[PDB]
Amino acid sequence: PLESQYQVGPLLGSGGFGSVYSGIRVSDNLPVAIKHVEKDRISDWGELPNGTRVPMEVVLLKKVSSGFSGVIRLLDWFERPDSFVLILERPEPVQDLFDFITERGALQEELARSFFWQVLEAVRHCHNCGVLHRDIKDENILIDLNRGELKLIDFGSGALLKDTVYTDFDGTRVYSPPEWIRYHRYHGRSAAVWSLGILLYDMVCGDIPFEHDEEIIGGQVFFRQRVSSECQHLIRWCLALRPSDRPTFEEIQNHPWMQDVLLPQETAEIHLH
Repeated sequence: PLESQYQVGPLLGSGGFGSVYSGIRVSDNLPVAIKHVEKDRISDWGELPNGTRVPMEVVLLKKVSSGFSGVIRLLDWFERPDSFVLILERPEPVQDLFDFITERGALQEELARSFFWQVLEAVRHCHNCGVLHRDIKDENILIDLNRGELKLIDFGSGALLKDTVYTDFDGTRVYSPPEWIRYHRYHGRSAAVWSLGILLYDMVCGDIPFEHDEEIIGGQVFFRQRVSSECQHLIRWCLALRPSDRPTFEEIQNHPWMQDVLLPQETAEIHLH
């Protein structure tokens, strides 16, 4: 059955992704999130090896849900006549990073460093599994407030990773790179890195660096908050206008600002508990 297995609780929210509810698995009381997507709202379709037309997000979530990681895992999914329903892990207690930054303002560099490292690890894991997320942003990251662990959500704008050009983008504009705004073309990794620079800026300044198309393609970064020279240098590198001037994940993680990261548990103790 569909909803004998899961006890549905309140609506967590809704939007372009569909509608997400809090829930419990009856057989063991595991916290779950239950996401409902209308078939008419799905542009990206895939198929499972067994031959079933599933949304691309299910295909992508299956590729990244083996083993432990900083991605929210797909536990199960159901097809209904007009919709699909995804059963996903749910940290408890949990707050999304957008909501967290709105509440606390700019994050201390120590906390931004831990958070940003964990996002890098999660994106690297996705990339190793053949998956490009394509909508990396604060609203798509959940913080397990007790464990200090960050978790990626929402692969509904994602794609299989390839080495050829993407001419489609359906993620968040203000996190979209200047080469997409100008040419409607990007490559996966270098665009991921740009969105990562938007995130890091967001973390340490408390808001995104660019509002309009024109500021994105001018790509000049003004700091409104006191930020360290090393942190400003990493941001500016991630947000280089030419894709080929951007760092690899390795170069980011080997950056001087990224040295001596707190563990998730220490992060929760110092900063979240």
